[PDB]
Amino acid sequence: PDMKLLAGASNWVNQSGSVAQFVFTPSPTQPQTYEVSGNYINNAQGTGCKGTPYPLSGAYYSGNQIISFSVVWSNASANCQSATGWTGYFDFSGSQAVLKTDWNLAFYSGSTPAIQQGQDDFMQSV
Amino acid sequence: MSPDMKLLAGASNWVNQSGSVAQFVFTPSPTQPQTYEVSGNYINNAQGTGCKGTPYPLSGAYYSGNQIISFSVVWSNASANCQSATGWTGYFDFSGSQAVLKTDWNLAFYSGSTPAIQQGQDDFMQS
Ligand SMILES: O=C(O)CCCC[C@@H]1SC[C@@H]2NC(=O)N[C@@H]21
Ligand SMILES: O=C(O)CCCC[C@@H]1SC[C@@H]2NC(=O)N[C@@H]21
Repeated sequence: PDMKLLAGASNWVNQSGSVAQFVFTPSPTQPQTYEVSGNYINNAQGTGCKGTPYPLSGAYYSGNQIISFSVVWSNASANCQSATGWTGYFDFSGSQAVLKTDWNLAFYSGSTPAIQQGQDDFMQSV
Repeated sequence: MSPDMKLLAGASNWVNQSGSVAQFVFTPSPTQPQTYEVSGNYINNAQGTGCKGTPYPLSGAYYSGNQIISFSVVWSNASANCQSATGWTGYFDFSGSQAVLKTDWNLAFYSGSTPAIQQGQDDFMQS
């Protein structure tokens, strides 16, 4: 039901300590739909490309507060030659807003490609 | 022209095992090296799903160093609205005889008041 989300640059911390900041811009073509921009700071132990902002991009559907966004792990600080996409939904029914996602992370190990699966639960950082 | 270059050269059509079609457009990222913003349209043909047979915008990001991509569709247009969204992530495999885009996907949706996220996999080949 959520215009504070749509109007701001809100912040979301996951169970690994990473932080997602989202910005929404109305789609020129799709109703109730928004272009997602912002940045992602990865703090997940055992991963690369930690501690610096990476741009994120995706799409958000305001009808039932569902989102899908992606980061390519390439910036001025570090390049992990990989990308992640998250897809899930927001739940504002509790005293703390939560984002529940599943993610895939495509990467290479030498010449071998792979896609790792996982789940990120974020809570809003008011 | 190498297969990773044909991809960027203009618009390409990629077709998955369900008969769905992804049309990718690339333009250079404003801030990230070796990265492209992904735009285009997705026409769905998957059995047992909604929103079939019309174009939906797609958006995402592409890493050109090893041809890895992640893109999403919100299933809202002038024809149908499925109140859902899908994100695909994967890689372009140019090693075999024909190119395959290999992906995992997640589809977020509601069944009444219960939210869920469905997993699957799509392999896309050139048209
Ligand atoms: O190691 C890499 O290839 C780049 C960084 C990966 C970070 C992953 S993305 C999914 C999961 N959620 C996080 O916040 N961090 C990890
Ligand atoms: O039924 C819906 O909620 C909207 C259409 C979903 C189509 C899914 S997205 C993943 C998979 N790949 C396809 O090409 N079609 C299905």
